[PDB]
Amino acid sequence: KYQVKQVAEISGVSIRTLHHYDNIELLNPSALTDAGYRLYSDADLERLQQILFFKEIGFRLDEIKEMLDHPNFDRKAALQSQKEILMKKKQRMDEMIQTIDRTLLS
Amino acid sequence: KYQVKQVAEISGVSIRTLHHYDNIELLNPSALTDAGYRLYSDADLERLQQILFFKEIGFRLDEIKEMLDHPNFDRKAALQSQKEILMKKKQRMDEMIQTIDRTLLS
Repeated sequence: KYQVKQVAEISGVSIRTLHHYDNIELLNPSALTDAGYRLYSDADLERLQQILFFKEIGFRLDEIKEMLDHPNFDRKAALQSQKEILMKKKQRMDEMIQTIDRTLLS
Repeated sequence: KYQVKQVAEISGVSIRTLHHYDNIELLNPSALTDAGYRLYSDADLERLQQILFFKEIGFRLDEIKEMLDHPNFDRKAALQSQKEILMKKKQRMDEMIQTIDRTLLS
């Protein structure tokens, strides 16, 4: 029911980006207009939403492609897994910063 | 005075890695043996050291290539700049984590 331009509007996601999704089979248009323009369902938006969220959380376009279709996917698990990844990525920054403060004492 | 294999030993940096450095003009051997083997000075190690440090701090091989040769380079500035970059990279993680905790309440 929604043309590419409508969703890019609704979501705030770029057309260019949205195209890229279609291209990597990450998010594909459900229908097609009679002139050949791509059409999107609400279930389609329902997916764009998952995408934007995993993306917000820290996932790369590719690992998101996986998660989405996989059967009995474990959300709680993934999120709890990510939270740990982030916690390590953070502590690592903290170390780098410390190292800089130590050096910056001369 | 030091052959590739010696430094890879002294530094703990891989030969493969060290080679890559020579290849991107990041760190180049001073001399050459009579058979054509690459030789490194101490000033050369003196550089490998700067490299390993900027690398530890968070710099990519390329931005390090710059810093090294540039004339009146401002260390204090760079480090203070990096510390900020890191501080933002950190706060960003923190947000992502928060977002996950919020979601993980259902």
